[PDB]
Amino acid sequence: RDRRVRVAVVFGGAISCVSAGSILRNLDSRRFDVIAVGITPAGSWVLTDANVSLPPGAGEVLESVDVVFPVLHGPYGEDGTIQGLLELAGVPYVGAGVLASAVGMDKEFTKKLLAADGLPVGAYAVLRPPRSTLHRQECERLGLPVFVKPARGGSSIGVSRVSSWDQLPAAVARARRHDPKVIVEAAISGRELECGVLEMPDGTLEASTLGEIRVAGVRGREDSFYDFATKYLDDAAELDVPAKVDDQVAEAIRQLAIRAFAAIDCRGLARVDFFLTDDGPVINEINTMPGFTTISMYPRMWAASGVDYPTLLATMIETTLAR
Amino acid sequence: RVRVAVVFHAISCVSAGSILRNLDSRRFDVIAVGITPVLESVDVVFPVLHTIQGLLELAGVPYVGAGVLASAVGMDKEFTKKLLAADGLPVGAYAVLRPPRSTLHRQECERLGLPVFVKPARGGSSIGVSRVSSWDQLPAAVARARRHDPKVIVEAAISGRELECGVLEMPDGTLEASTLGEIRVAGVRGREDSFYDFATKYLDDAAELDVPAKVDDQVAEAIRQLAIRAFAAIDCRGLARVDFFLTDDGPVINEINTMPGFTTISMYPRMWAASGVDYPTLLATMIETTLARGVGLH
Repeated sequence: RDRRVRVAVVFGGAISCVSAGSILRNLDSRRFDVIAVGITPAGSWVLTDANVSLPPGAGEVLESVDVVFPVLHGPYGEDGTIQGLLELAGVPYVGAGVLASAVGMDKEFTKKLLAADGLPVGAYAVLRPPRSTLHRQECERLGLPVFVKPARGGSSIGVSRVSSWDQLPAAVARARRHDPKVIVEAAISGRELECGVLEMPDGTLEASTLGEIRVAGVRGREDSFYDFATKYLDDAAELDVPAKVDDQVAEAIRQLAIRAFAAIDCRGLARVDFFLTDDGPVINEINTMPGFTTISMYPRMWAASGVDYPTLLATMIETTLAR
Repeated sequence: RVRVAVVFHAISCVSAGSILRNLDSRRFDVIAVGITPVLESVDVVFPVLHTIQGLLELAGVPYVGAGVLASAVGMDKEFTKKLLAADGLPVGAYAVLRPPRSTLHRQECERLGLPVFVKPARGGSSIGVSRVSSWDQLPAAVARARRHDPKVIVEAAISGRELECGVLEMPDGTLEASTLGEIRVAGVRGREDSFYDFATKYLDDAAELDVPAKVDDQVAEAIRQLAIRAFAAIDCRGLARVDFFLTDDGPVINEINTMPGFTTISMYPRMWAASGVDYPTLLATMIETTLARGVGLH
């Protein structure tokens, strides 16, 4: 119709193509006028069968649409790069935004903001150069083992399981190869539960039914060493959606997810990664770039909550246009 | 000679002016820029305006100042109070309203008390701000603020003597706090309040300044220490002006400004001059420090 919202699904020339495919097939063509844009390795915007200084082809594409639906993923994982371009071009797009993503990308800032709002996070310390060592009081507070990680990074690169304090220095140097700022986290374990948060056009935040992942077979309990996304790629992962959990606890966790979203001033969407510990729920991650394949955890959780993919996608578009 | 570029609402033009005349020419090659009068050809940039940061970050060029996240935090009243309270620093009570919510919960009212100041969470503290002395006035105040920012902060009024402190990042990474500077508008001794932001009050003709502030030594020392911690609490770089109110219950932090005025008569340069650091030395130091750090993750 001559009234349909015009949408560009923009993705990188694998998961990104499959995600783009999933989005393309589930956008209601009665409602949206949709085109498909692949970004070449070199960074040119090339149109593909949908079934200031901007990149080659990007100018012409952007003027022809009202909203961009970007696939924030690349060969190395989550990739929010394009968000900055779109912010600069003044084009509305589905995404958490530059600022929330920068926050979400930094474990220190994320944990700081979460805790500031009274949300449960695992105990940890932060080491900046030259600091490669911890105070005795910090050691007692953290216990062992600790997981040493670059504050900013992905896919669990530069991450070490430290099992005696003597191992810390080497672990810090390893993490420091990737980020000068290094986080020493108390190990967290229990059941790993996900919750997807969705922002409605009026700002109302809705939380999905919980999804559970298990990748530790014999051990019976998950821990926070690997990130959820990495675990999700394990051939041995088992997912329960919905997760089999007390209704009261599920409700409490969903409320926490909502609060986590607000805590970092997120926009649009996020996946919140919880561990159900002996001492209760702990937030291990809030991820601002959830997956968009039809078998990704975010869409599955929402489907289990009664919200089909076409409705989910339409809502995200409606929310970003309202904003 | 280190090549330097100064980029620059209306106070940005003036600031940029002082900087040009004061950068030791024998030490630096300088290029002023709103536009001439790309590249590169420059080894450091001195931003005096405005995202501008993220752009320079994306350019891999070293620049003076807090930059991306820290800049965002200092501009966001909610983020500021969050992160400050995180490190155990004293801030005023507040509540935040995000759409679709406009009405405070009873527990928020309980904690806030009256009067409160309603403000857009972002931007200056001049536009869309209201003083609310009774709850029935709150809805209209929120509607006013929300015209300027969807996120609205409701703040307990803070009152007392207003004191500023400039933090400076040295090349070796140590942080130094300037002597205190006091400001007074309004008729009284205390009776300064957190309604308007420092910057606005600093432009008022009525404004009286004491630099150094006449304050007890133990109190001044503690405030300067709180200022260092505030700077670190938001992961700031290079410099900041921290705005305090000395209340009946002790100092309270109201603002961390990551882009203070840079005229020779601005508060930040004034505080440092009163601390034994003249304007030329201050600027050279800032350039020194930013060369020594980046670019890259920090």
